Amino acid sequence: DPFESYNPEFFLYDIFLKFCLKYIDGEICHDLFLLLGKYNILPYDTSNDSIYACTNIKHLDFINPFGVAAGFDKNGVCIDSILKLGFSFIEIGTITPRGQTGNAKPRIFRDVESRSIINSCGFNNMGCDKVTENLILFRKRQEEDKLLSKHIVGVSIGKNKDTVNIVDDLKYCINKIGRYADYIAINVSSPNTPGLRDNQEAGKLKNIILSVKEEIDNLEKNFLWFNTTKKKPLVFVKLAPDLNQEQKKEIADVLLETNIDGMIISNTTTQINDIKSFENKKGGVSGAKLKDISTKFICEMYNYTNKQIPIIASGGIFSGLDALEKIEAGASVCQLYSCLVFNGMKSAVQIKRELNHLLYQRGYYNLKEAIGRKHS
Ligand SMILES: Cc1cc2nc3c(=O)[nH]c(=O)nc-3n(C[C@H](O)[C@H](O)[C@H](O)COP(=O)(O)O)c2cc1C
Ligand SMILES: Cc1cc([C@@H](C)NC(=O)c2[nH]cc(-c3c[nH]c4cc(C(F)(F)F)ccc34)c2C)no1
Ligand SMILES: O=C(O)c1cc(=O)[nH]c(=O)[nH]1
Repeated sequence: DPFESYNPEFFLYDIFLKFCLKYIDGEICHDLFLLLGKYNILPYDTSNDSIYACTNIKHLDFINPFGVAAGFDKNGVCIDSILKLGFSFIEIGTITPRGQTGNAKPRIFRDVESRSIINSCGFNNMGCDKVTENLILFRKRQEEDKLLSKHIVGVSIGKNKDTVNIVDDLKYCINKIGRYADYIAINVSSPNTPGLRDNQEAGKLKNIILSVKEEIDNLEKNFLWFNTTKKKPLVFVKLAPDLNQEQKKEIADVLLETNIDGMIISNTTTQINDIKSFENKKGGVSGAKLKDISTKFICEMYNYTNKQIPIIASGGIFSGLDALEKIEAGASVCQLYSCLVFNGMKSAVQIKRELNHLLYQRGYYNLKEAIGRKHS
């Protein structure tokens, strides 16, 4: 009930959201969300998640299948509040070794009609040292907090605008923040850092993955794991949707050869040009117009990797049916971003309820049974 109690479905957040979406600049709305979360004003989801919808990637045990994608809490300033909206994990970042402002504002625009976003942020963030401090404070609160004990935090790492060789920046971040992360996401897919997506070429990607796995493995050589797993972070790579079939196949071969732990499919696209209000805007597109592109990409990569590399789905997930489509395509877990922007505080409670209903209606015993079922 949205009227009798303060909870994630509280009606006033919907009224306010509809006002913001009509009249207020996107990044300003986001700053207000982060302000509310920073002060823990936001409501909590207090309910037991269904045991039949839990999922895992190796030893990462997600209490439910929905997390928040990178770029939402770039600096890790309200991890707690976002998770307590009902999400099982969050990926903070993308961070870089040194703080940087990113591109000039305005650099984010929304199209409500088509539930789409375009952004040219440019990796704005406070820098690895400060974000590490934020994550350490979270980890210290998490040890005492009944609600946060099993929640997972990943960290997405990238390079500073000026950096020649991306591996130097990735190594700096791993050595600073890696011991507080449940997983590291290697961002080689932003469309807003010129040349970054060239690092998806097989030779370059292979060297990047091995360098990152080596730097993580060297942490124990130099109490250690102050994270949820109590184990060294897993390594994921976040992939761009704008690739041809030859590129996707060579990437899949590298992911198999390097024993990467998972792949995040996918980042924003540069190939959607049928949104009027975006016509002269720069950046990558998120939201409902990305859904089909990224689901097909999941199917392709699940098959190219012989179902051996777990998939984190990202792209146009708004509803329980969208989530089930991703899972049946091959994903083990889903990340939301645009859903939070357009459906607001209730996003996680609503989508979890809708997916539990679908799993019943479709005859699945649990969610794991549905993973990859399109291909069976
Ligand atoms: C404003 C904005 C900033 C983003 N920043 C990052 C980022 O820093 N790192 C990253 O890997 N993805 C970033 N993303 C991409 C999202 O993580 C996600 O992959 C994408 O928005 C597709 O999901 P969606 O359709 O549910 O929005 C950003 C997206 C938006 C809209
Ligand atoms: C980085 C980055 C992202 C962006 C853009 C894409 N993000 C948003 O548009 C955004 N993010 C979160 C909300 C929100 C949901 N529900 C709300 C409720 C309120 C309330 F008014 F009730 F307080 C305010 C905001 C929200 C909105 C509208 N810009 O930069
Ligand atoms: O900072 C950004 O511009 C950004 C990064 C990223 O990975 N994806 C995206 O759409 N934007």
